[PDB]
Amino acid sequence: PQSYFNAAAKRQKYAMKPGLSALEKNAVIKAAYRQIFERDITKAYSQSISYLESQVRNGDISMKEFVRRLAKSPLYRKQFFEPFINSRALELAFRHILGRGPSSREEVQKYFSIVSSGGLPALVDALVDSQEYADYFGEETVPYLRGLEHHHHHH
Repeated sequence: PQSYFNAAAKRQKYAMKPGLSALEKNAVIKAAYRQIFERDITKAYSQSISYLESQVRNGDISMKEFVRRLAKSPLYRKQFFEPFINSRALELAFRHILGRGPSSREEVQKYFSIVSSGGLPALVDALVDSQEYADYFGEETVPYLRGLEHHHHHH
């Protein structure tokens, strides 16, 4: 708070927006990994991570694609499906992408059909590319728990 004020703002929201320094962008990227994989991946987890890092640092790719790549990666595809089933992967995906679990029966069975046929990656595309969560929430906002998803398209 650069307006002469105590540290009341402890809940910070990361967003890929014009006006971010190197340290800021580093935290934004790392926070994304910490949210989707809900743990601190490092060392063994790199290379592709480092490559995605520089891409989003430049602002070359949208923060939305960064997220959809991670969730559609074999890592998430395995860790959240190998010791689970379609219905459980459904819950896990919803909780990570939308921040809300399947609430409505229609909702459950609707996306359950997607995760059963097209699979988890298809469920990812279905949830992430949702124009509702895209258009209304903004493309800059990092998807933290109870946060916002990113805007796809511009117009």
